[PDB]
Amino acid sequence: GIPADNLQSRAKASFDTRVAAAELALNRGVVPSFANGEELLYRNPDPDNTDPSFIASFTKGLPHDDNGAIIDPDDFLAFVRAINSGDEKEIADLTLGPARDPETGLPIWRSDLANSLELEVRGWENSSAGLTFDLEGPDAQSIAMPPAPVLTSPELVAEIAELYLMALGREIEFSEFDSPKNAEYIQFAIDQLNGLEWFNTPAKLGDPPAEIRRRRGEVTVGNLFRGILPGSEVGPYLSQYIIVGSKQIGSATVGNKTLVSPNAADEFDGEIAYGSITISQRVRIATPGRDFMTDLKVFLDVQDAADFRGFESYEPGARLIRTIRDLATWVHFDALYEAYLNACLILLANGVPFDPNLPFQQEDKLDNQDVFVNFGSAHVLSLVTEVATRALKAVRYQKFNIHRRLRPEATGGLISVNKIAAQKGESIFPEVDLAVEELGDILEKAEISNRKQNIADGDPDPDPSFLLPMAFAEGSPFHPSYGSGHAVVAGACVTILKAFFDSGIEIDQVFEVDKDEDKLVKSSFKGTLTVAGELNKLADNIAIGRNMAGVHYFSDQFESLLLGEQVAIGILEEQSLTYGENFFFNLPKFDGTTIQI
Amino acid sequence: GIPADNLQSRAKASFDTRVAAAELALNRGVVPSFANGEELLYRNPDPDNTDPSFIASFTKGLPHDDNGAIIDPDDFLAFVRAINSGDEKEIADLTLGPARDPETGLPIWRSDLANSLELEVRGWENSSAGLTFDLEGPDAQSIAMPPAPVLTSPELVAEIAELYLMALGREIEFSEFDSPKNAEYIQFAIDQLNGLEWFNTPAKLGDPPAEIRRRRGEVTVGNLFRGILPGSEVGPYLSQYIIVGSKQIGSATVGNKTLVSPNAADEFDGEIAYGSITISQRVRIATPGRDFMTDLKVFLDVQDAADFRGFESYEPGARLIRTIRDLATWVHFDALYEAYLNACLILLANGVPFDPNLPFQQEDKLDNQDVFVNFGSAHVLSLVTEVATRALKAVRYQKFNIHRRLRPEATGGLISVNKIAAQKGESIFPEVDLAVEELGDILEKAEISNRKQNIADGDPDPDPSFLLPMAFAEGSPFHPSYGSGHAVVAGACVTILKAFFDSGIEIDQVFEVDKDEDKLVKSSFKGTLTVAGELNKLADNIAIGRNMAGVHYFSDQFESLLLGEQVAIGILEEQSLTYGENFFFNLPKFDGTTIQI
Amino acid sequence: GIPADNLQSRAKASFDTRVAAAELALNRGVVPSFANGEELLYRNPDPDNTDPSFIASFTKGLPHDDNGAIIDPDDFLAFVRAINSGDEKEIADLTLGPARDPETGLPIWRSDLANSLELEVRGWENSSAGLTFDLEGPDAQSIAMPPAPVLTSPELVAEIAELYLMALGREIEFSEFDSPKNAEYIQFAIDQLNGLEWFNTPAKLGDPPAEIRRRRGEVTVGNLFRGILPGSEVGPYLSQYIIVGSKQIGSATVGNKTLVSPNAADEFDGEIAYGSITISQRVRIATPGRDFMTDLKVFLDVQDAADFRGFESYEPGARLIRTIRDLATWVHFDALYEAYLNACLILLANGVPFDPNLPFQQEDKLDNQDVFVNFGSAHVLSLVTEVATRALKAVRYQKFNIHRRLRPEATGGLISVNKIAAQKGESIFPEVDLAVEELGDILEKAEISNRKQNIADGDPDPDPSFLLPMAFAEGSPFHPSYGSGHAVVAGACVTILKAFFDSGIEIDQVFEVDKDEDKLVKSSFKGTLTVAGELNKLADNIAIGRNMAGVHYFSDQFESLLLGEQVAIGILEEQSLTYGENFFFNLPKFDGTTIQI
Amino acid sequence: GIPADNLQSRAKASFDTRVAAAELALNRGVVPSFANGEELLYRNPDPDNTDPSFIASFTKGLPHDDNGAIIDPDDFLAFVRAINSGDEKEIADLTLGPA
Amino acid sequence: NTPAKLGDPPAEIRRRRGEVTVGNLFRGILPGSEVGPYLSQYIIVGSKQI
Ligand SMILES: [Ca+2]
Ligand SMILES: [Ca+2]
Ligand SMILES: [Ca+2]
Ligand SMILES: [Cl-]
Ligand SMILES: [Cl-]
Ligand SMILES: [Cl-]
Ligand SMILES: [Cl-]
Ligand SMILES: [Cl-]
Ligand SMILES: [Cl-]
Ligand SMILES: [Cl-]
Ligand SMILES: [Cl-]
Ligand SMILES: [Cl-]
Ligand SMILES: [Cl-]
Ligand SMILES: [Cl-]
Ligand SMILES: [Cl-]
Ligand SMILES: [Cl-]
Ligand SMILES: [Cl-]
Ligand code: NA
Ligand code: NA
Ligand code: NA
Ligand code: NA
Ligand code: NA
Repeated sequence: GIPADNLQSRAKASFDTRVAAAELALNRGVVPSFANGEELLYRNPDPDNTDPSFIASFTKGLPHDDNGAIIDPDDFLAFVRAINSGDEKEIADLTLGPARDPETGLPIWRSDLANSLELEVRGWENSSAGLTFDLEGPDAQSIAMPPAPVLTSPELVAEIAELYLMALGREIEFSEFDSPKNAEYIQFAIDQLNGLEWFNTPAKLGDPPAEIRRRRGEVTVGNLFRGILPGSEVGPYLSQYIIVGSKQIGSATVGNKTLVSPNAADEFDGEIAYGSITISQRVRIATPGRDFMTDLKVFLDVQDAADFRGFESYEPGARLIRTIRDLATWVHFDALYEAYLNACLILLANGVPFDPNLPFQQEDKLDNQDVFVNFGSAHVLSLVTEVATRALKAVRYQKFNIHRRLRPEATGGLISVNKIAAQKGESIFPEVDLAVEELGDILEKAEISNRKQNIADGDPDPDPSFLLPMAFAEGSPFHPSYGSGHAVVAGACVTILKAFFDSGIEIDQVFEVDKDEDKLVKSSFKGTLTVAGELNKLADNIAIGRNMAGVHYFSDQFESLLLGEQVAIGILEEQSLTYGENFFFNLPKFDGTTIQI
Repeated sequence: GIPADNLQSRAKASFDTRVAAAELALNRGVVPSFANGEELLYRNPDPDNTDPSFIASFTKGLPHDDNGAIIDPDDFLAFVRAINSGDEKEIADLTLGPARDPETGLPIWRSDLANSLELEVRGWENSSAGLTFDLEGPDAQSIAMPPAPVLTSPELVAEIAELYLMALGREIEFSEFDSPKNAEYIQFAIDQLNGLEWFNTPAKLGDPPAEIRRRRGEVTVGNLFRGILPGSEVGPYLSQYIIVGSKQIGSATVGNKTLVSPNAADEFDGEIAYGSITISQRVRIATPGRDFMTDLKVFLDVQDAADFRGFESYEPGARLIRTIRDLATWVHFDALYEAYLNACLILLANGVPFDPNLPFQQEDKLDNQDVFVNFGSAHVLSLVTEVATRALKAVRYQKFNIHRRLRPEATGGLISVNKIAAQKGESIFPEVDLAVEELGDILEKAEISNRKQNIADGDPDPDPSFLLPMAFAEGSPFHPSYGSGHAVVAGACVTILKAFFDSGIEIDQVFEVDKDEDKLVKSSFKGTLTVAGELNKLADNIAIGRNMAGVHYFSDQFESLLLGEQVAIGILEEQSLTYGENFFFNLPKFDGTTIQI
Repeated sequence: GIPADNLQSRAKASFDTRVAAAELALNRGVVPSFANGEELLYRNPDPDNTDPSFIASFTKGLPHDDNGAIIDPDDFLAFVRAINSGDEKEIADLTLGPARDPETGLPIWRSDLANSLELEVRGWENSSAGLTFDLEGPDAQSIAMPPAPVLTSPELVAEIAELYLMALGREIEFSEFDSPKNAEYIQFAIDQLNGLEWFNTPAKLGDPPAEIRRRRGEVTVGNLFRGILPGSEVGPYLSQYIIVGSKQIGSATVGNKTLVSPNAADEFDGEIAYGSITISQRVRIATPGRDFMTDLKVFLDVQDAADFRGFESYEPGARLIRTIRDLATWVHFDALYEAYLNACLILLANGVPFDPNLPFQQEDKLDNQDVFVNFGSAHVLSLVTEVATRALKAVRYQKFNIHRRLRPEATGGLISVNKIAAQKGESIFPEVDLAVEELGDILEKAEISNRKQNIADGDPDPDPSFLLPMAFAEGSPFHPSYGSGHAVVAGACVTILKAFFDSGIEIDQVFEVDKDEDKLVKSSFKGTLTVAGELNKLADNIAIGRNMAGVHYFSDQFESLLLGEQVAIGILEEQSLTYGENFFFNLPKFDGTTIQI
Repeated sequence: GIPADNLQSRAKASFDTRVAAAELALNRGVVPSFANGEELLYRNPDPDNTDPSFIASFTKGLPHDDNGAIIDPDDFLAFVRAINSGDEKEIADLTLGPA
Repeated sequence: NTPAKLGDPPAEIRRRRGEVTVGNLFRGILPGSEVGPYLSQYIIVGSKQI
């Protein structure tokens, strides 16, 4: 008899399809995640004491001493148990914030400011989201990020140096990186980073492969404060998709006739056609030169959960992203998929073709089929947004269940406390001795900057402070540094977009923001940009924006981007079982190879 | 021994969780979908001929005769086979468009306009997306929409009357429905609809339950052209969420201190804070009074696949939705989830609380836990968008595999052809005799309107035409009328938003668009609106926008809303197996009851 | 990844719970049941004959000869096949009752009385209920009762002696066991039983363990006619729960105030508060001194199925159980769970605490939770009643499918026939020679008693008769002797009650029935009774009541009590899988150990 | 050969009978229960307040104000969570009665 | 005093009551409840006796 398949009911075929995708995900196997060894390494220096200090772990929210070290190690150990359990009662039983007044229940802050504002505590954001399952994509716990840099490492000294340079450079305009007025600061930054072993010496055979891949070499004005995704280092700093608007309604080709929108110029003035309404690319303007958490008492209050969220001031109006601070403001409040949805809307409005390995992409006189629900605009619009939460569950697992890495502000706190103590011949937080020893010039500029801030904030003669100035009044979100929610979603979202569009398409005209006015100008770049390159650059812009704000390190961002890419790839693979058509997505990966799914 | 559960590996628990969700969906069972009987009822009037005419089926794209009937019944029968197979080759083998010129290869159109533009054909949009499976939610084919109204029915006569009144009312401003200058037309509309049995007589015992649920009673200015979801018929016609902006960055409460955004007024001028950038509620302005497909030859060309997409003209600028035509323009190009994403961004910017039955919604001093990835803003932002494509697969099944209902333009074409023939004592399309008999007054106004359009379009002495004027040059999308992509997505997305937010929260200040200027004014409405009511009203606005454009009937939209609600509910139910927390979504459904999931 | 459990649908969790309980019951394994070997041992004495006689088997209903032996061995063999099949046709095909008159179909009885009453036959009661499955608890056939005593054994001689002593003692008042007027009879009973090997010699090493456990030693006035459950032999003969009433509605503590029912005295006058109505403990009064089946022809008619049910006479009114006969009347008609439901209502009305290892039993200011549905009154009220039918299926299996032991009346029949024949130098039923030889004094008293009865019943000069006088006109129910429906339900029901209540609670005031009036008097008992002890005593009272009626032997009752306890324990164990709470039942068993379930 | 059934042990037949009853109950399928919409409809009339009032819900035992409305909406929300969890500790943590 | 209307929930239609009379006042709607005396025989009568 002739070999055959058999039909079954639609309902069984649907069930079996979903089981087959679960089976595909199971059959990928799982990998463990390794932490960097710091959490039980560093010990309380107190002679009669057998506790870890937890100084290199995220402990924002647990009560800290005057040096920024947690007072009671049980508070961190309890937090770790609650992270692994997820039980709401156990979470509500944790200690959060500083000692409260017995009679009134008020938290007593260190700073006059926090007490005068009557601040309450804020709590951890989804400390057990890494336990949540998902109906699609790699399970949160199936994949890994590699160990984070340790405080004593050349990589960390380079990372924190870079963050102080970004902080002190917040008022520099992207379009003026190479301008004479900025030469002194830009060259100082370049030379300082080039003076560090991470950047000036290559990895050596036998180093961890993750280090080899993410290690950077010579700093130049062309790569200063940029990411390393392919495409990020070519052409202007900002992705086209974060400054240009799009083709507008009314511009169209109808057979042999070209119509021109009466609003066509809006494309070049930062308006994205968003259906029949618009999105403006112009960002709100945080007050220039105002940074936060430059005073130790206010800093410690923030470390003790004081809720400063919403305290920033702004200038009137909005402009195309102009300064480093403006990129920090952009990433303070974005929906995590916002940048990529906006890019997707630009690509759609501009008529950029879909990946030509999808079905039905020919002229309809040939294929009799146009695309929308599947393989067209509605499809990509859902898929680019849906991956974000799947990527976030995986990065929460790394953040809280695995690595619990301290945020940059906390590292700056260690550096400041150490240096102040060393000036009195005392050793506090010797773990950051190398950073203190090597970043003297950068720290002196931060001291001066901090003094000015602390005077402006109303302290006429402040104690010296070497804290990392924060762009945001509350500093980092209430969750660990490694990885990053922004960067994991960036990695997942631009993966979907590069796969779904023809992302080899070249950009026709390249723009930058004008040096003198709030407008676009034609770039002088001579070279070719592609859609994939500008999507990678967008991911790097959002991710590095967090670093420019003071809330992530380079390694957090790069490793998160890779994690997000894995999540998106797994979702595409599982979803491939649901379609009858013969097609695939061509995806150029961050590593320069292409996977066909 | 004490009864117990056992642990297993995380990977097996993830696999078993996905299988258990698939099992929950399979255990719901499936229901058949019934079509209204027309497809094989209406017969080619040719005496020597044993074929159906397919005149009440969607046949846009297949070659039609001078009366708008398909020329070869095999063309439709092959299209039905291609819809149920999905095979790309079989789709590419279909006949699409009319005979082509040997020398140029171009389609030979009927109209001078189409020929002068050298239009090509456009093809069906995802005619087999109803075959696609999904990793989550009810399978596309597991659920049903009820049979559509038949051409001979009181319901259809009422539906098509309403669509002509909307078309002829396209220049009326929402703000001025009750103004003296509009009283003659508004009263004509109300009186005409009240003269129809559907609206002036109740359903009778024994009628189909779906008819009983969707049947409308007495028309008034307060309900004219509105939907029937709860909340839609109270307060102003447009949902707050399609005209108001939101709170802006810089407005906040930090303990006992209030900060005010320097651009706080933008909230009342239609700007949604979209991260740190903005969305403008102002819609592009299609040329007032210009309608399309009012000439029979142009109409037939469109029925024969002529690609008029992109042909509209616009005035400069943008304004808050002002006229009926502006709501048609809004729905011409929206991403399908756009309205609901925008509402969600408003609710988030305004600080509207989440559903209090979610976990962690208390002050953090009580629960030690804030929300983002799960149970907070990132969660809803992905969930509201991801349901769209699942809802679209189900509605594509109903559109193409089940009901294949002709779009309103095609019904208007039958009416026009019938009436013109009857004036010459011939009977063509007796199926629409009742609509012709009953809508004389409306059709006379359409004739006058169509003559003016046809003169403007360059025909100095046009033949009489009773066609339904289209807001869009191409008329309907290239897919069947029943149900609607917009409406099914609206149903799924507002279901998610009502469940995820505390949607009992009351609206503080109610706005409308000013009668005289492009700005918001405080409404005189004196009752109470809720977030759930205004989300339902938003769904109805987008759904009826399609009707006002000429491309759906009332029944298409209402039954699609219900289908979308079922898709979203199923997704929530299946996803409930992935969380460890003790919580549920409270969902007020379209029927007035609440489900807790 | 962290090891985890996964959720599944409620419906699957319910299914899996029920399967897990079936699996628990399966995994207990099963045990065989062994009969005592008599059924094929005793042979028809007729020289040319190769049939068993079946004289030690229950054959009530099959036609018997003049000596009480079945006429046709096929009738018993057919009955056994019908028992094991359960098929209704096969049961209806059996031979039941004596030969019928060919012309009228009437059964022709031996006795003038049965013929004058025109009695018809009664049939076997659920002869195949031991085939029935159950949704909960040990399957009927999974557990066993040990072989019954054989007719030739010292245990049986002791058993039947005791039953004749009870019969001849039916008018003795419990409260007067130790009274001078009864000394002669009471001492005769004590001395006669002490003259038998069963009671006066201990078991020997190597005897069956079941014999060792149920063997009794020295008879005393304190243990005469009592059971051997722990608690039965301490204090007054009758359980408090069969004579005392309860606290009444209106007696309550409300905060610091005590209210006293206007009906409080009813507690001491035998009224149980039964919700807002009452149960009276006072029993109907069967005519003193009237016994049944003392005439051989009437006896044989009863053995031949004559339906004498309902023939007893009563005196007016009702009284607290006073005499041995009154306990026999109590157990003639009780619902099988009645005694224990009544005890449960007493305990509830009196506020006896539930088992403190159940949840929510603390003051509600501590636990915020009171009990009713689960772990409270409604729970125990259903559970104590539901176990009865499960216990009855198991005892039916033993009764009919396994042991088929003759009822005491039939043994008395063998004894009478044997002794009458021996007086004429003939040997009939030599199997009961030992009982005849050893119980001469008891049999002479029965002869005299029987003569008086037979004279009163209208025979002026009766033949001598040594039959066991029956309390009930119909003698035993229509099913075998081993085990007992009453006793198996007693064992199951008091198991539930001891587990569910705090059954270590001590009784405050102990009562007995007054020697002179129908009322309670304070007992002279100096000692402590507990709830568990009085529940065991109640079980023994109901079980021995059947023996006092003439319808069971000691071994029937004790072994049935153990079987019932097993059934209840198995139900509790299986049900333990259905609850989420952390709790268990502490159960003091009949053997003096405690199981925690 | 003549089609037939086969016997099995009594213990397996009892097990299979209990499974078949569980299977009959599972094969009935399940239906959702819908509430009347009031719980999140009625709102605390306090203008500066974004809470439901729960006035049409059973709140006997939670502390009420002088009008019979619960004082703290978290008390009812916690009672709802305790109802759906069943956990004894969570139940014991609820607020029951007044100061 | 008004009947349910077409379109009302089926559960309302089933349980809705009409005109109140002395014969139905404070009674239920199960079949049998509205015929004969208000109290069931089973809550007032005793039984045949032993
Ligand atoms: Ca195509
Ligand atoms: Ca919270
Ligand atoms: Ca309690
Ligand atoms: Cl099916
Ligand atoms: Cl696989
Ligand atoms: Cl995040
Ligand atoms: Cl890969
Ligand atoms: Cl695993
Ligand atoms: Cl299920
Ligand atoms: Cl669609
Ligand atoms: Cl539902
Ligand atoms: Cl279920
Ligand atoms: Cl087991
Ligand atoms: Cl029985
Ligand atoms: Cl046991
Ligand atoms: Cl077995
Ligand atoms: Cl079944
Ligand atoms: Na767009
Ligand atoms: Na590409
Ligand atoms: Na709600
Ligand atoms: Na009681
Ligand atoms: Na006890």
